[PDB]
Amino acid sequence: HKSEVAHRFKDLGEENFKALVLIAFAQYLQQCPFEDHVKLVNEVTEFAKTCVADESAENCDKSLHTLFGDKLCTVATLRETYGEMADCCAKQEPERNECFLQHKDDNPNLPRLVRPEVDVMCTAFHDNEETFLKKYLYEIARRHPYFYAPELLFFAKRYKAAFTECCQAADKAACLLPKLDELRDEGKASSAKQRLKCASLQKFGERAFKAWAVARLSQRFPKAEFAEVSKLVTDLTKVHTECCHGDLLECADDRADLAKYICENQDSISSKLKECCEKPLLEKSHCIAEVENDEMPADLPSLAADFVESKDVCKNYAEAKDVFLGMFLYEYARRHPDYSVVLLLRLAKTYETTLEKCCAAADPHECYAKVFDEFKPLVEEPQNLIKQNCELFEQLGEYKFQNALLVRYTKKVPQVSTPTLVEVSRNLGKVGSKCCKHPEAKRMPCAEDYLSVVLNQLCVLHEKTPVSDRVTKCCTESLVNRRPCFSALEVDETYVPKEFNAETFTFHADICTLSEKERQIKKQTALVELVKHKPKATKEQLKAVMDDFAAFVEKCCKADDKETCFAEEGKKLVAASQAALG
Ligand SMILES: CCCCc1ccc(S(=O)(=O)Nc2ccc(NC(=O)CCC(=O)Nc3ccc(NS(=O)(=O)c4ccc(CCOC)cc4)c(C(=O)O)c3)cc2C(=O)O)cc1
Ligand SMILES: CCCCCCCCCCCCCC(=O)O
Ligand SMILES: CCCCCCCCCCCCCC(=O)O
Ligand SMILES: CCCCCCCCCCCCCC(=O)O
Repeated sequence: HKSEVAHRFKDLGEENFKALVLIAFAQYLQQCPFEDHVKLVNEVTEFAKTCVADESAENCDKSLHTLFGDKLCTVATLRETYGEMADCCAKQEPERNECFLQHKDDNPNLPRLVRPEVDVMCTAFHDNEETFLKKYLYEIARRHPYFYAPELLFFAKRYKAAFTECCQAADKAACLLPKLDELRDEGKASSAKQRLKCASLQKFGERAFKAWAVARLSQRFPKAEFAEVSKLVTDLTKVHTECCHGDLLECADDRADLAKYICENQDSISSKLKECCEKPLLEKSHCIAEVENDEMPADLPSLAADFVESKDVCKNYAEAKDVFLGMFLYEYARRHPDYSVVLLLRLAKTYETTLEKCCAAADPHECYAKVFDEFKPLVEEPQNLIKQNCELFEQLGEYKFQNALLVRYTKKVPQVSTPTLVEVSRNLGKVGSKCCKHPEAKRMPCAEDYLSVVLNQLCVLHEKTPVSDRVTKCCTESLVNRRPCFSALEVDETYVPKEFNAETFTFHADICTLSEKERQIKKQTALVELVKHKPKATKEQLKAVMDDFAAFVEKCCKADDKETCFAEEGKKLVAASQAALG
């Protein structure tokens, strides 16, 4: 194509082109104000329009990396604000773009993004919708410089749909706020998952990444042959490697090529890709990534014929260990879409460890004939935990389920700071909301997906404030041992009770006014502090203090003199609670 900027403008359309140009510049120039970014986007959009009219016009034959880099180097505040980043401008392409990628800031130290009042947001959305939605993209993109720009554009369209529906409703806050909370959580999980996949690829290598992708793709495309799944794994691994390097254009072209290959070979891959493959270039790969699991070939043989009974089990294994183990993963995964990827990797690691020992023996068959008996306890351990926790979640609800988790894990790791225990237990309860709603066959893959971000948040929050050797041990374990290590945590019986502080257990009239989330956090902070002060208190002793606390809040938020009630009845509650647990 003669003018790459014109080709992108025509394939994306004016609306998507402007949104992606704003995201790209916001991610590199994180300190510049919104209005300066609007000026850069208008100048780039107009230049792209002169190139769609006449592809031979001045600068239209330049690469998009050259045009983008040229515009970054016209920024007045470049050396003053970004320092070393202005030195990238003295270099030629491709070294200039490589230099700019290295100087992106993962923590730009910007103020917390404050959600305004609902009436204020709806009035701004009505008066200048165009600016309101571009300010969303600007504020999110500048805070997440490595979030894949077209993925951030999908979240932006869901953000618009929440205001379009809820600002016309009778109760605007009751409609909009649960939608903005769900979107905030899903956006943060998406940002964490994108970073996690790159960190795993770098810290554990290409071999481990490929085994995960074989298991995940075999569950999604069970009718595809092993050779087809293996090729898609190699292509997907290359796409992730170049996407993790950080260049938006190399990443986007890589994803489009893979989506085009999948859409040409649909009969060899899946019967669920017809609608995805008709969608435009921007949506196509995103649609394929979230495609429904295709039905597995009806009438499949037992895994014993190829992996236990056959005479060539150890001959096939020695010939190419990774290929044979990948075939076991493919065969096991396509039959079990209900399993987590890590459970499938544990079964393949168990099967690998077995063949390493048994293939050296004189009669290998006699040594590994009972290998499938070892898989039963590994499969049932996460299945029973999900059933037990989902039946507890159904009985208590998200908030009371979060409270049961707070008491349990404060007793296990009481050295972890109260904000980290509150934050992680609240998110663990949110895992129960998003995954216990799905049926049995969809719960373990969902739980694995959200626990991977929740447990990584716990590990990142813990290493900056390291307090528990056991949390450090579970965080530095292999990926298949992380969750089982945390499940193995014992109650810290040698913890010395924290000294009592009256200010901690003092409540005020503001708890009556606070939002549901801010009110819950206050009570959950006090609950963790109560458990740290009295770690040996039983569930019946803590339940009495929690019921007495609830009745106290019930009474003082109805009283005429609320400030006097919270002060007088609160002194009695704290003293009676200390005596009950003394
Ligand atoms: C089950 C667990 C799900 C939630 C979760 C997921 C992931 C984690 S984590 O692993 O600790 N990681 C993160 C933990 C925190 C963050 N947060 C940030 O970087 C702060 C910036 C940020 O994302 N802000 C944000 C982003 C989106 C939001 N939701 S929103 O509805 O889109 C929104 C955006 C903007 C406004 C208007 C502002 O007007 C001035 C109103 C609503 C909101 C919000 O509603 O307040 C806020 C990012 C990550 C990350 O993924 O890098 C923690 C919790
Ligand atoms: C989300 C941003 C990072 C992108 C990493 C590349 C992912 C490409 C997925 C293409 C779809 C293949 C099928 C599938 O993932 O199930
Ligand atoms: C394209 C196919 C290559 C990948 C095949 C997977 C082979 C290795 C599986 C070993 C068992 C899981 C443990 C691990 O390696 O992390
Ligand atoms: C030293 C003990 C002082 C008394 C502690 C009172 C605070 C307990 C808070 C418990 C909150 C449980 C949740 C709820 O009631 O909704």
